[PDB]
Amino acid sequence: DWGYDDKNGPEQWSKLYPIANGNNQSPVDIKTSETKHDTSLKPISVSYNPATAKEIINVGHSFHVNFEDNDNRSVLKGGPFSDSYRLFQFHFHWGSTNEHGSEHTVDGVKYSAELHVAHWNSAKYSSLAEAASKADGLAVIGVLMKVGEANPKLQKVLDALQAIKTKGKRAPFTNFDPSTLLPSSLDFWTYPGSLTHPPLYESVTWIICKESISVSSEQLAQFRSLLSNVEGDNAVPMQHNNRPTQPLKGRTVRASF
Amino acid sequence: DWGYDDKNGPEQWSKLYPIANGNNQSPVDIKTSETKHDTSLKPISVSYNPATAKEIINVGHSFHVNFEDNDNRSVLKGGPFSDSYRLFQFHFHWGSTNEHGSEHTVDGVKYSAELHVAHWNSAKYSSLAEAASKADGLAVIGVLMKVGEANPKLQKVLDALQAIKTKGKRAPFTNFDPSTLLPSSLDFWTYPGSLTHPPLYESVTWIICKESISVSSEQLAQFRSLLSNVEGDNAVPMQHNNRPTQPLKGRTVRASF
Ligand SMILES: [O][B]1([O])O[C][C]C2=[C][C]=C([N]C(=S)[N][C]C3=[C][C]=[C][C]=[C]3)[C]=C21
Ligand SMILES: [O][B]1([O])O[C][C]C2=[C][C]=C([N]C(=S)[N][C]C3=[C][C]=[C][C]=[C]3)[C]=C21
Ligand SMILES: [Zn+2]
Ligand SMILES: [Zn+2]
Repeated sequence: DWGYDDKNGPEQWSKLYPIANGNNQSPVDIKTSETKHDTSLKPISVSYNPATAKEIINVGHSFHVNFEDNDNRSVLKGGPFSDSYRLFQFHFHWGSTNEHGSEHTVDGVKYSAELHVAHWNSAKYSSLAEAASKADGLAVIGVLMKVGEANPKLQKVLDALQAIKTKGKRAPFTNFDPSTLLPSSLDFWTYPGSLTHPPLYESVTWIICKESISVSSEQLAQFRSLLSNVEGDNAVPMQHNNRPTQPLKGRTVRASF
Repeated sequence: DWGYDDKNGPEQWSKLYPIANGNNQSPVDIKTSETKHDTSLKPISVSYNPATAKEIINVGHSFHVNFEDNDNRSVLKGGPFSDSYRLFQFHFHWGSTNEHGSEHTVDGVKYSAELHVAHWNSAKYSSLAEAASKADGLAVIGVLMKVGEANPKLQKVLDALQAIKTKGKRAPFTNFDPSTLLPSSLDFWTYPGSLTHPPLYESVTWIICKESISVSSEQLAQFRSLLSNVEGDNAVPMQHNNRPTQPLKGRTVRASF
């Protein structure tokens, strides 16, 4: 139905998902000379319980690490939020080559990949399903991933991918605290935005970290060696899944710093 | 340089390696109706000592498993041979899809991949460096691989690929008997031929197995997820390394069966 090829990719998504041309679409270019430093922004607080880590899935366009979200063992607080948000998933976006692959850009600079750590508002809603399409329903941390030194913090994730090479495969994925993937400093930009693929809900408060994390060209090759086809079919490696930046349409990107 | 691209591939090899146009070039199409039964052909005897297994290396166009060749712990004889031939290497050839990856063809049928188990004449010569260019220097078993069920005999080889992802990377590879990769029956065809890539020496007596072995689509994808680039550079996956069949130029393909 949708993907990242010319026939089915980001420039055609509006045919099934009209919000694709909406006014709070993500990702965006962060122009640093136009960010408002906001004094009321408190530090970001993550407290993740590695026990909430549940499984790793191949979803054909990407792979997902999902978390038990039945209670408040793993939460994000602070920043612009009064509410606690419940960890439910992390995943990555990458590009065909190392020169692009991030979704978010900073001063028009494209990075090699992007981590998304996704949370839902359990103070206001009782489920992800209820939260997912509310303006205040999702909190997502974006981390820009800069091609360089191999990132050993990625290691448990990349070692698990051999178990889920083809679309539909899943394996348990336990005892993992995704805060171990976050940069050293949680200084951040925040703007009201969307999911970066279908269903593209304008439900996301973004926390884009100013600090990047490393990844080697060979760790990126591991992502791209993952297959979009089902077991038995001809291999179609997942070459890219990064959406181009979208118009800010008058939104303000606030800095914590 | 040489490779398998439109730039440096099999159709321009003759520029740097003029023997590419020779009269004993490999691979060839084996036409079952034209093969001659030779009553002098003995059964092929392989006995390989798993302790000769030394190392696995990414050589850019392929990966090689190399064996200690200082004695005759690991030998080929029988078939058309008066001499004993010392195991030194096995490796594979594959194609960009699963339909076309073998080098030899049988009645024009292309298989998905091909195993080469390479030996040098330790009766007439004292090293590989020496034997490599002698008409009677090399003996190579070629097994055709047919896409189908996962081949569990490939498991140790495929498990080792994660340690040699980029060109020049090598790792220990020990305690392996590659006769485990051969089909049950060692009924064969034999013809005089060449190395199937540069330096393309007409030094090879081929033993082409009548029986194929299996390989899965996902095992072939693991071959193709090896990188031809050096560490640090942008990932270039190894998509194919099979040479087109060459003119038979009046050679007789003998059958053991
Ligand atoms: O990169 B992204 O698109 O946008 C950024 C945040 C994000 C978070 C999670 C996910 N993962 C899934 S399964 N998305 C589907 C979904 C999510 C919620 C409700 C219905 C449906 C994707 C994204
Ligand atoms: O498929 B093939 O080309 O041709 C078929 C047999 C074969 C055997 C070994 C190898 N592997 C190497 S390292 N080849 C290089 C070489 C150079 C000089 C002397 C020896 C060997 C390759 C082949
Ligand atoms: Zn995402
Ligand atoms: Zn070969």
